[PDB]
Amino acid sequence: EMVETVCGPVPVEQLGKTLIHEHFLFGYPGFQGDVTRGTFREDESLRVAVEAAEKMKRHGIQTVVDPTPNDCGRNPAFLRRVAEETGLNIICATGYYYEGEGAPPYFQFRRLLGTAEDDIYDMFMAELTEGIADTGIKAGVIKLASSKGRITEYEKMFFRAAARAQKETGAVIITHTQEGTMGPEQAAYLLEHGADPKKIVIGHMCDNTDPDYHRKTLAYGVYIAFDRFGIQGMVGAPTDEERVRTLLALLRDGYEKQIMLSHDTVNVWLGRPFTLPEPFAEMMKNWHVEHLFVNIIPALKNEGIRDEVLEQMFIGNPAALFSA
Amino acid sequence: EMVETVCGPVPVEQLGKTLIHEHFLFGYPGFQGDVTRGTFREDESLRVAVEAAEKMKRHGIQTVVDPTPNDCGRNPAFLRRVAEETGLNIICATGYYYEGEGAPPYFQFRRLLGTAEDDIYDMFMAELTEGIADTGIKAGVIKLASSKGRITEYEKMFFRAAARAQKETGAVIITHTQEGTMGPEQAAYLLEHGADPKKIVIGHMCDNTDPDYHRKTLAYGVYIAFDRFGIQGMVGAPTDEERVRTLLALLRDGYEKQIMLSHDTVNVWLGRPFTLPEPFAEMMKNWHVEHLFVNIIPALKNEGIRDEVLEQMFIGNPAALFSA
Ligand SMILES: [Co+2]
Ligand SMILES: [Co+2]
Ligand SMILES: [Co+2]
Ligand SMILES: [Co+2]
Repeated sequence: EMVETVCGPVPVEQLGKTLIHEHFLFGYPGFQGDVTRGTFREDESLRVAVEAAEKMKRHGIQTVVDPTPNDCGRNPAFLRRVAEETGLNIICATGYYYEGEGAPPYFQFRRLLGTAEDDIYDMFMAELTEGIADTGIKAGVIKLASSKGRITEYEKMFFRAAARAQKETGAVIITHTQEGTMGPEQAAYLLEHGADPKKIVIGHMCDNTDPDYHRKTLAYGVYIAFDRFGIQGMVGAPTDEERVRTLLALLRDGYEKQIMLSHDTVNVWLGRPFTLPEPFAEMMKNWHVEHLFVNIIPALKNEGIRDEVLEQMFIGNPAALFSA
Repeated sequence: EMVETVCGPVPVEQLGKTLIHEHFLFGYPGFQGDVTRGTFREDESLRVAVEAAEKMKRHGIQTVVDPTPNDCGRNPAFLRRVAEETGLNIICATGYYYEGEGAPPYFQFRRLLGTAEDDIYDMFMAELTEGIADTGIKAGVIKLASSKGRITEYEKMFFRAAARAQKETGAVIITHTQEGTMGPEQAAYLLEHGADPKKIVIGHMCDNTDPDYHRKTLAYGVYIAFDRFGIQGMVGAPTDEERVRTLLALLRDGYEKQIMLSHDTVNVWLGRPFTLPEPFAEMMKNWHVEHLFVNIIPALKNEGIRDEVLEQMFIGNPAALFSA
C-alpha cells in the first residue's frame, strides 16, 4: 500500500491525479563530455523544474513518474529538491535507455566478463530496495527500453533482469518503445520471464496509429501509455490529431482501465541549449505539461468521453498500477 | 616553448622522460548509471593514482600524457591532485572516444541540429585555450579515435574539428586506432585537412603485427605509438612478444625518431570493480606502469637496442612532438 517517491514512502491511495511519464531533467548520453560549454546551471534548472511542477499542480496533478534513465542524467537528489519545494510526489526509475540513445559500452563490457545480467539485476534490487547512491532515495519503477523493430541482445539483459526484480519486489515496470514498434513483443517477452502484466506499462504507444497494434498489446493485460502528447513534426511521426483518433477507438472498445496519458516533456535539457528550425518549433509548440489539460482533454470531452473515464485514466489506473 | 599541464604551463625542455599514453582514471560510457554499486571513492582512488605516479617516478618518468576522453570519465582536477602530491607532470586531453566505446547520442543529436562540428571545434578551443569546466586546467592534447576499418561520419566531425583547432593553436593530436586499422587513413585524413604531421601521434599501432602497415603510416611523417604493452589475451591483442618483434623491425629500419612507447594502463576503473577469469587474468598480469621498465626495455636491450635509441623514444621524441 506504499510506493517509494524521492521523498520516501507515500501511500498509494494518496497519489491522486498522476502524470505517468515526464522528465524534469534529461540529457542524451555524451552530454557529460560537453561540460565546459554545456554547464548544468542548477539554480535556474531548479526554478524551471519548480515552475513546471506548479503548472501541473494547477491542473490537479499530485504525482509525477519521472522515468529518466540512469545513463541519461537521472538526478534523484535534484528531483527531491523539486518535490520539497512544491509538495508534488515524484517517483523515479532505475534502468538504462535503448541502444540508440543510451550508453551501452559499460554493460556490454560486463557482458564480456559474463556478469552483466546479474549486475543489472543487482543494480535494480539495490535501487528499488536499498537506495540510489548516497541519497537514501529509492526508485519506484524500473525503466526498460527497446530499439526500432528489435529488442537487442543488450536490451534483453535488462528485460530479463527487470522480470527477475519484479518477481522479487512487485516493482512496476515502465517502458519505452521506439518508433511505434515492439509493444506486443515487450509484453510477450516480459510475461514469458514471469513478469506481472498488471505491473507493466508499455510506453510510447501513441506513436503507432493502427489500433490493431494496440489491441495486440492490450491482449496481454498490460497497461499502455499514450505518453507523448504534444510531440509533433518529425517526418513519419504522428500528430496529436492522430493520437486522439487512435485513443478514441480504444476507449470505444472499453479499454480505459488499461490506458494512461502523458507528454514525455523534457523541462530542463542537460548539455548545451538548442533551438529547433521555425517550422519544426511551431509544430512542437504544444509540447508542455499543461497540454493534456488545456487541449487534449477538452477535445476528448468534445467527443463525448465522460469524466469517469478520464478519472479512470489519471487517478484509478495509477492507483491500481502501484497497488499489490 | 610551453605545454599546458594539469598544473599549468611547463617548459617543453623540462618534460624529460615521458609516457605518452596512460590513464589514471577511465570508465566505459555508461559507468555513471552504475553509481550505486560503482561509486567513485576519491580518497582510495587518489591513493592508488599517487602510487602509480610514484612507481613511474622510480623509473625516471617526469611526464605522463593522459588521453582519457571527455566521455570516458576525464577528471582534470583529480589529475591535478595527483600531480600536486607527486610533482609528476600530467598532460590531459580534449576529445571524444570512437563510437563502439563512446557516447555518441549527444553529438549525433547536435549533428541533426546542424551545429555539432562547430560545437566540437568550440569545445576544443575552449579546453585548449581557456579551461576545462571550472578547473582552470587547459588540455595539452586533442584525443581522436576511429572505429574498426572505418572513420565514421560521427568520428570525422571530431577529426575535422581537431585539424581546424590544430591549425589555430599548434596543439598536439593523439589518436586511438581500433584493432590495428586506419593508421594510414587517419594520417591522410588529418593532413588533408591541414594538420601538421609533426604534431600527430597515431596510437595503438602495436595491435598490428605487419610492419608494412606501420611503414605506410610512417611515410606520412607522423609519430606512431606502441602504447599497449602488457595488454595480451583480450580484445584480440597481440602478445608482447609480437609487439617487440614488430618494434625491433622498425627500429632496425631506423624509425626511432617517429616511435613512442606506453602501456595504456587504467589505474583506477570507474564504475563497479571487476576481476578477469584466471586464464585471462594471468595473461594480463604485466599490464601496469612499471612493465616497460622492468620487462620490455630489458628485452629490447637483450636484442641490441642501445640507450641512445631508448632515450630518443622516451625523451627526444616527446620534446620534439611538443615543440613548435
Ligand atoms: Co522514451
Ligand atoms: Co521519456
Ligand atoms: Co584507446
Ligand atoms: Co587509452
